[PDB]
Amino acid sequence: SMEQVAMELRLTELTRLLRSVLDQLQDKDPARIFAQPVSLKEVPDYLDHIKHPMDFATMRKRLEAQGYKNLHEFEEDFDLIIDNCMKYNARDTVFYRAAVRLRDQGGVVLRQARREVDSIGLE
Repeated sequence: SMEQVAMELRLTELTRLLRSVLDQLQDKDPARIFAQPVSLKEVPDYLDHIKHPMDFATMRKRLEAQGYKNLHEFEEDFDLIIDNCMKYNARDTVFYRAAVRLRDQGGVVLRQARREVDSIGLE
């Protein structure tokens, strides 16, 4: 149907916007601490602690499959990256501190992304 195609175009548009958001957010992790999934070879007990691991590479895979239907779903995954880190790692670690900085700097980006999604009507 034509309606299905229109919905698919909107999703493709959302995916383009979220790709730009993702690139901007990952720039706020210059150390690449959140770039890849936590290695279960190097941290074998990780899943005893963290029930829903997340990282930028995993988000990018979902994004390119157009697996984020709205901004909220995307934000949920970004918040997992930060919240998982701030539970597993203590306050006096480079990991926790990187998550705090990513959260703070990323909030700015996400604030305007919400306005753009609403404005242009992408969800």
